[PDB]
Amino acid sequence: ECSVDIQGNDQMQFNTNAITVDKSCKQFTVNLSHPGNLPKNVMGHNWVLSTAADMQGVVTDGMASGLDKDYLKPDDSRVIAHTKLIGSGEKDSVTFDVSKLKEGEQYMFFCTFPGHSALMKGTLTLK
Ligand SMILES: [Ca+2]
Ligand SMILES: [Co+2]
Repeated sequence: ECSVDIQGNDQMQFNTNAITVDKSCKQFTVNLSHPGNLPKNVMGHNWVLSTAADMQGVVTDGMASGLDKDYLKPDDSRVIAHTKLIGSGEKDSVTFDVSKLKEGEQYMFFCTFPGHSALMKGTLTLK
């Protein structure tokens, strides 16, 4: 009911590569967890949503901000929603308003930990 459970592992994989948000949802939650034994400074994962157009600027601004800032640009207005950066055994959650989304506009989800975005991305669609 308006949520999705997603795992990021030690092989730089999310266990899903497309998310559908029911247009009847007013709020959507992602619950992210890290299986596998690698710590945050080495295999850090987050979930960040932007438009497809904005993803490259977010990833590259995020790398420039460092582990200090969970590899995101503070108050990045291109970020529709994001979790915390997590390592092995931690979990994190974000809810967001579906009013921030529109049908047929392209959203991506991705990890901004350095170089992770090449494998760790997928589509987010308002059905
Ligand atoms: Ca949270
Ligand atoms: Co990652």
